[PDB]
Amino acid sequence: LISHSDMNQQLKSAGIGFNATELHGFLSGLLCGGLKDQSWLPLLYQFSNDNHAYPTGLVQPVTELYEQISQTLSDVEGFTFELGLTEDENVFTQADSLSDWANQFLLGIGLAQPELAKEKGEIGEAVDDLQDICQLGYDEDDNEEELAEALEEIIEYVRTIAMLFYSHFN
Amino acid sequence: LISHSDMNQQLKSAGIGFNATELHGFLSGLLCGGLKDQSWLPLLYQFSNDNHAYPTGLVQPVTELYEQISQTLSDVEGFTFELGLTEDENVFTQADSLSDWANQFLLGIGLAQPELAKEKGEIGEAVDDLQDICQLGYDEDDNEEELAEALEEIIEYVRTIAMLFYSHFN
Repeated sequence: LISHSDMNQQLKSAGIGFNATELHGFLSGLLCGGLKDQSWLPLLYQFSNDNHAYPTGLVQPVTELYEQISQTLSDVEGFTFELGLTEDENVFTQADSLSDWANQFLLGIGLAQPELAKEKGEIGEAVDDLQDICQLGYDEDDNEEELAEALEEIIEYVRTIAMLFYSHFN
Repeated sequence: LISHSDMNQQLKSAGIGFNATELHGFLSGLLCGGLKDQSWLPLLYQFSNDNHAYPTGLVQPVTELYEQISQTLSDVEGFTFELGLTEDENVFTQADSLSDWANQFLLGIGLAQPELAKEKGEIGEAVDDLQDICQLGYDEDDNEEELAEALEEIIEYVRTIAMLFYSHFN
């Protein structure tokens, strides 16, 4: 699998509407909502490229990423799924990235589960929590672990939500 | 059920080693680790009162709390379990309280599951995350939602962990 920076650059040079973090969230969202056929391709094209298919050479690593996401979620022995956020050290930039990831995960899972709004219990609470997370606002020049420590826990929670969803919907 | 402030005061006047938040965590920890008999009483007495039983009048509300915790975790329709933290508005004080809660939850669940250290996958990750949460350090005079927003998500994650544990161990 190509690196995050590598994917970011191939997507940008092809003029795709998603950066690598957004691609990771959208595809994880479709898989956690239980999508199992090849309809992820036309959905990806509709929502990230104005209905145009990706060029050859980009299609392959993107598809390898899809499969890697799918396999880790089918549980390569409990909890191997990773979010695929920015590698930027600025904690405020990691915050932004998690939010960025969350918007596309919510879009994907909602396309896969058109009646998600009806879910209650823990599934409904997680849906509400991800929606709050994509607008999680911070600031100041902190650059500290204060926000870092907190963020890492929120990240573990989002990984857990991704596992709970995949199980409920697969 | 008596209020949090009420329980805090009855525990303090009886010289008990736990405040109300700590009591809530310890009992939730024993129940999430699957304890099902009346051994929670001598364990509570050993770890919160130097092996002395609680006085009459305190024993009753404490036992009502135990039952309330047990019933909400058996899932009074998905996700009704609450942590029972401090009602103090200072976000830094809520942070401290969550940590306070987490130490006793970890003590309880570990007494109920003496081999918890061997768990891997998501259960092992949650155990590691709660252990990081009880030492979650913050500071400054922020008093903001910055930390508030983040804390609420961490709180939802701990509620979720409590549900995942109860299910794995009940």
